[PDB]
Amino acid sequence: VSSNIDDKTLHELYLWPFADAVRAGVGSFMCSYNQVNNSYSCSNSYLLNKLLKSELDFQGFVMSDWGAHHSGVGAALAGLDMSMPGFWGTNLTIAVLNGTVPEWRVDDMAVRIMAAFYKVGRDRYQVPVNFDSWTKDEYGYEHALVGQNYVKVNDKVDVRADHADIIRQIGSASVVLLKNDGGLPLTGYEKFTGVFGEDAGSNRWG
Amino acid sequence: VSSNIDDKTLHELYLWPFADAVRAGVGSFMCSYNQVNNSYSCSNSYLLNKLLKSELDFQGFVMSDWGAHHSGVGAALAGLDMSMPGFWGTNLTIAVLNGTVPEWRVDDMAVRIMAAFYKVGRDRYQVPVNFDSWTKDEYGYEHALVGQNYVKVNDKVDVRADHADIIRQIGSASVVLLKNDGGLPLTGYEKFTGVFGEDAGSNRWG
Amino acid sequence: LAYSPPFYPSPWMDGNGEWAEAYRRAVDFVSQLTLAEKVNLTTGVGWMQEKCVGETGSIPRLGFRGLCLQDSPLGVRFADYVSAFPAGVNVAATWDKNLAYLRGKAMGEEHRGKGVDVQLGPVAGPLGRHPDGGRNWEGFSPDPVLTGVLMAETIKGIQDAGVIACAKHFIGNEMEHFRQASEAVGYGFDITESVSSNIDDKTLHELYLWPFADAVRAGVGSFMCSYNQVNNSYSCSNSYLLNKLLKSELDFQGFVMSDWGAHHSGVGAALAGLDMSMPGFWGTNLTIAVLNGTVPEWRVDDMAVRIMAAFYKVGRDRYQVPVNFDSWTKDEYGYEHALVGQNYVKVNDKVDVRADHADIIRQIGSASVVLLKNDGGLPLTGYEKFTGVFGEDAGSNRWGADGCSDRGCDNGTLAMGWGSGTADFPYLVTPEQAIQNEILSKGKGLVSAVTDNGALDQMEQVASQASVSIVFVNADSGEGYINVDGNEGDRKNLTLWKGGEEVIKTVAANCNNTIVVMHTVGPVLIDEWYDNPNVTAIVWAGLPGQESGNSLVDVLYGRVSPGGKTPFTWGKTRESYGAPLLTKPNNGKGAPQDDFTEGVFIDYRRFDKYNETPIYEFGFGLSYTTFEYSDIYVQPLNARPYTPASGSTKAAPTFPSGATDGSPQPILPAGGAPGGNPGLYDEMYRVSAIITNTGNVVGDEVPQLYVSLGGPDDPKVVLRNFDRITLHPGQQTMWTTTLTRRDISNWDPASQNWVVTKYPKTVYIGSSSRKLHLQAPLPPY
Ligand SMILES: OC[C@H]1NC[C@H](O)[C@@H](O)[C@@H]1O
Ligand SMILES: OC[C@H]1NC[C@H](O)[C@@H](O)[C@@H]1O
Ligand SMILES: OC[C@H]1NC[C@H](O)[C@@H](O)[C@@H]1O
Ligand SMILES: [Mg+2]
Ligand SMILES: [Mg+2]
Ligand SMILES: [Mg+2]
Ligand SMILES: [Mg+2]
Ligand SMILES: [Mg+2]
Repeated sequence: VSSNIDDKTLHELYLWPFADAVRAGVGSFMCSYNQVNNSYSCSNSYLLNKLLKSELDFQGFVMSDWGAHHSGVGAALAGLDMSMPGFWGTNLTIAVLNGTVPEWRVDDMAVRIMAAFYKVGRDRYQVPVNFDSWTKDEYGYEHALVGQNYVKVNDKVDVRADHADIIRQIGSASVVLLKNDGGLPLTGYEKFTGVFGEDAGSNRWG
Repeated sequence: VSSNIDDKTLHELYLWPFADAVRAGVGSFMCSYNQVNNSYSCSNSYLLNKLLKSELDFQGFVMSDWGAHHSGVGAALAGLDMSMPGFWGTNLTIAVLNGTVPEWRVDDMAVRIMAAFYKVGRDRYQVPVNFDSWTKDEYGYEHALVGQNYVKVNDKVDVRADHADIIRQIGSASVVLLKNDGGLPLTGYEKFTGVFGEDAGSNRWG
Repeated sequence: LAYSPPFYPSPWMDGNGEWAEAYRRAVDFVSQLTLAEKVNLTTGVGWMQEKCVGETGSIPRLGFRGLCLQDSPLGVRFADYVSAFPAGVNVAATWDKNLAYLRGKAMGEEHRGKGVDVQLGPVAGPLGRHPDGGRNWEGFSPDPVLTGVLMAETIKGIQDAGVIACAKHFIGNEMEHFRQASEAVGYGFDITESVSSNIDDKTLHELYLWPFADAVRAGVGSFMCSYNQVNNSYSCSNSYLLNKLLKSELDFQGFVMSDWGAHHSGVGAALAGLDMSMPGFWGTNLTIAVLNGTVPEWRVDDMAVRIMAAFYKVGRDRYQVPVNFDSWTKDEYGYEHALVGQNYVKVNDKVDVRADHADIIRQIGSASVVLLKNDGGLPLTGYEKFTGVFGEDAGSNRWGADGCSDRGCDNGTLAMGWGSGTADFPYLVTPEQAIQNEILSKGKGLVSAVTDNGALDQMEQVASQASVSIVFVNADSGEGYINVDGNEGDRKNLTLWKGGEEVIKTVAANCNNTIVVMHTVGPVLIDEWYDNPNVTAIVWAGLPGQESGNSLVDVLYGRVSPGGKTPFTWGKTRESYGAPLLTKPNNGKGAPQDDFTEGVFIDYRRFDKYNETPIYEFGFGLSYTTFEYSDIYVQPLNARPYTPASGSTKAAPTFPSGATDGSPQPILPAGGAPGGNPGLYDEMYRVSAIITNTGNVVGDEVPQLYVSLGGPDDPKVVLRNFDRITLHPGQQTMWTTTLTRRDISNWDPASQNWVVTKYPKTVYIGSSSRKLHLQAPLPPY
C-alpha cells in the first residue's frame, strides 16, 4: 500500500514525534514496509535524505524493516544504511568498486552505525549474547569447519531485577477513571464481591 | 436394590460404626433407600427394632431418607419415627384411633424426637430459621389467610466466624504423601515453577 | 381477580342424531357394570405404568381391556415402524380440506394398526394468540375458521379410520409459560398455581371456542381440558367451561379427559364436567363419593356411558387389536409382575403400519410450501451449472433423525417441533440429499452443501461461484417441559436460529440468485433481508415430516406449482403482533394473570385494526402462474328465521348448588344440538365468483371469502370460507360457497345467543386478507 500524505500533513502530524526522537538523540531509525507517495519508505529519497537526514538532520543509522522492499543498491543512495534481516553485501561491494555507489556513501553508512554504537556506550556495556531467540533449549548443535559443535545457546540470565515495581506503578498510573457515581474506591470489606468476564481470568494455555 | 448381608457381616463391618454413633449419643438416625434382605430399611423391623433399638439400644429417633419407601403406617410399627420429606399424618392418626398403631407407639415416636431436641439443648440454642433453601433472594411472596405477604426469607447471617482456619488445617492434615524421591518439600525459591492440569485452575462458571 | 361463575348440574348425554346408536350400545354395556368397573373407565392407571401414554382401568369380567391413549397430533408417538407426518401448521398452509382429511385417515390407520384407542389430537388450543407461543405449530392457524375447518376434517379422517380423536387443549392454553407450577418452579419462578387466561364471553365465542364447536359438530369422541386456568378456575374443574359451554351450548356428547396431571378439585371435577382423570386415589375417592352421595349415581353412569359411546361411535368394538408396541422401550420383550413372581412377555411386535403413507406426507409437504417472493428465482431446472446449498437446516441431525428426545433440539433440518406433539421419523430426507439427487439425476452440474452456519468463509467461497444459492434457515419451539437454548417451550424471540440471518446476508452478498427456504414453527422477523434484491425467491416450508427434502424439491424444480398461503401474518416487528408473552409472574406467588384484552384482534385482525402493513399478510401466497377474479354474485336464500332453542332435557338416568340435581333441565337458547343451535348452520347467502388461470402452467389457487360484520368493534374482515382449486392455463371455474347464520353473527352476552346485528355486512372474495379483489353487500332480509 502507498500512504499518500501531503507535505503539510507530514510535518504537522506524522513527522512531529519522529523529530522529537531525533532531538532526543535516538541512535537508529527503521523505515517502514509501506510506500509513501508511491516510493517504498526504505528507498524513498525524499523521506530519508530530505526529511530525516536534511531537515531533521538525523546523525544515526537507518535500518530496513524485516524484508522491507527497496531498490537494492539504490536504497543506499536514497538514505538506507542497514539491510535487515539480510546479496546486499555482494551488490554493495560491487557497486563501490564500479563507482555506482561512492566511497563516501558506504563510509557514511559505517560511521553512522558505529556512531550510534559509541553514543550509547556499547563499547562499555556490551556483553556476549546470552540467550537464543529461536529456542529455549540450553544447548544446541552448530556447524563447524569440521563436523559440528554442541554449544551453550541459553544462559538463562535473570535480568528482571526489581522491574516488577515500575511495571505495577505504570499499571496503576495508566488506569483511567471514565465514570464514577459512587462506585469506587472499594474497601475490601464488601460482603459479596462478584468478578465477571473471561478478561478477569487466566490464559488456560499458560 | 436389596443389599443381602448376613448377620455376622452386619455386626463385624457395617453396623460397627453406627454402634459407635449410638454410643456417642447421636440424636437421630436416617434409614436408607435400599432394602436389606428384601425389606426396605425404613420398614425393616429386624434392622430398626432389633439391631438399632434393642441390641444397640438407641434412644433417639429414626427419620426416613427423602421419599424412602416404607409400608406407610406399617413403618411406624417396624421402628420408623419420622417420615421425610412428607397422608402419613392422617393415616397415622386414623391408625391410632383404629388401634392398628398403639398409643404407646406414637407417644414413643414423639418422645424420641423431643428427647433428641433436649439432649443437645435445642431449647436453649434454637433461633428462627434465617435462610431459605430454595432461593438466595432476600424477599419472597407467601400465601396468607387474606391474599399474600412479601416476607424476608434470607437474613444473610454470616456464621463463618473463623472456621476458615480449621478448614485450612484439616486440608493440610489430610494431605497424604505417597511418594517422595527428593521432590518435596519445595522452597518457593525455585527458578521456574510449572503448574499443570485443569485441577489446578478455577471453575470458569464460578 | 377475574371470576368463573358456576354452572350445575353436569349435563348428561342425549344420545340423539349421529350419537343415537353409540349411546344405545354404551347404555347396554354400562348397564352390566358394577360401580367399581364404571369408575375404572374414568381412572388412569398411573404415569408409565402400562404401554400407552395413558391407559384406563380394564373390565376383565367382560373381556374389556383398558383404553390405550397415545400421542400425537402428527403421528403415533414413541412406537417404531410409524410415519412422521407434517405438523398441523403445515396442514393450515395447504388450505386444503381434502389433504387434512387424508392425513387424519392415515394417522388413524397407523394408530389403529398399533392398537391405539384414542389419538391425543388434533389441536385447536393453542389457536395462536402469540406468534411466539411454543405449541402453535401443533395446531393450525390463529384464524378460528381455517383452524376449525381443518380441525374438523382431521377428526373425521381419524375417526373414519376407527380411532377416537381428542380435541385439545380446552381452553386458553395460548402459551407454555406458567402452564403448570411445578414446571415454572423448575425454571426458577416462584408460583404455586398455573396462569389464568382471563377471557370474556364474547372473545371466547367469537375466537377460541369457535374451532372447538367445529370439532364437536364433526363428531369428535373426546376432549382434553388444559393445564391453565380460565378466569381463575382450572379448565378441568371449570363448570362454566365444561358444563355450560362444552356440554350445554355446544352439546358435546363425548367424554372429557384431563391433561396429564392437570389440576382439578378431585371428586369436585367430576361434578364440574370432567369424565376421565389422566394419567391417574381418584378411583377410591370417586367410589366413596358415589356411596356417600356427594357424587350422584347418574353422574358416574354418565361418565361411563360418555366413554363407551365414543368407543362405539368409531367402531372400536370392530377395529380394536392388542396394543402391540411399548411407549417406554424399544425392547422386544420385558418383565411384568404377576400375582406370584414375574412373567416374561412380548412388549414390541414391530408392526409396520406405514403402508403408503409416505406419499400423502410428500404431497402435503409440497402443498404446504408457501412462495412468499419470486423475482425470477423459481422454478429451478436441475441443469444449473453450479448449485450451492447453505445452512445447517439443509443437513442431517448428526445424532440420527431421532437422536433428540421428543425432538428437543435444532440439529440439522427442522421437520418437526419438540415435546409431546411428536413421532419418530422412520427416516428423514434432508434438503441436502434431495437437492444433490435432483442435480445428479439431471444436468449433473456442480453441487456443494455448506451446512455449518459458522463456516461463513466457505459460504462466501461457494456462493461466489454458484448459478443459484439455496439457503436454509429455521426457528424451533415446543412444549414447556423442554428448554432449548433459553426457549422454555415459548420462543424468547422471533429471530432465525443459529445465526440464520447472517447466513442469508453472507450468501446474498456473493450470489445475486439466492433462494431462501424457511423451516419455522411460526413467523420470524425478516425485515432486514426479504427485500434484498439478491434474494430472488423466498418460501416457507414449515415442519414437513419425513419426506421434507423430496416434497421441497418437487416445488423448487417445478413438478408442483406452490399453492400454499401463509396461515399467519409476517409482520415488521414483534410489536406488530401486539403485547408480549407474559413471562414474568404478576400475582406474586399466586396464579399469574393473563388478560386477553385484545379480544378477537389477534394476527391479521390486529394488523388490520391498527392499519399496519404486513410484510406478508394472512392468506398470501404466490404461484408459478397467475389468477384473475371476476363476477362476484350474492344470492339471498331466505332461510327460516332463527329460533332460540327451548324445552327440557330428560331426567338424568341410571344404568355447590345444582351439582346433584338429576331433574330435567332447560335447554340453553344457543344450544340444542352438537355444535350449537342447528339454526346457526342455516345457509343465509350463496356467494359466487369466477377464478381464471391467466398464466402458462397448471397451478392451485386458494380463493378466500371474508366478511365485514360492519360494527365499530368488529374486525375489518374475518375469513369465513376458502377452497383449493387446480386450474390449467386459460381454465375458468365458478367458486360457489354459502354463508351460515353463524358466519354473519356476533355473540351477545346479554341474551346468551348469536345475533345478526343491524350493521350492513359486506362480503369479499380475493387471494389474501389484503388482496380483496371482489366485494358485494349482503342485502338484509
Ligand atoms: O521482528 C522484527 C520486525 N518484524 C517486522 C515488524 O514490523 C517490526 O516492528 C519488527 O521489529
Ligand atoms: O437432601 C436430603 C436427603 N436426600 C437424599 C440423600 O440420600 C440424603 O443423604 C439427603 O440427606
Ligand atoms: O403426553 C401426554 C400429554 N402431556 C401433556 C401435553 O400438554 C398433552 O398435549 C399430551 O397429550
Ligand atoms: Mg547535516
Ligand atoms: Mg432399651
Ligand atoms: Mg412397562
Ligand atoms: Mg392408508
Ligand atoms: Mg344435551
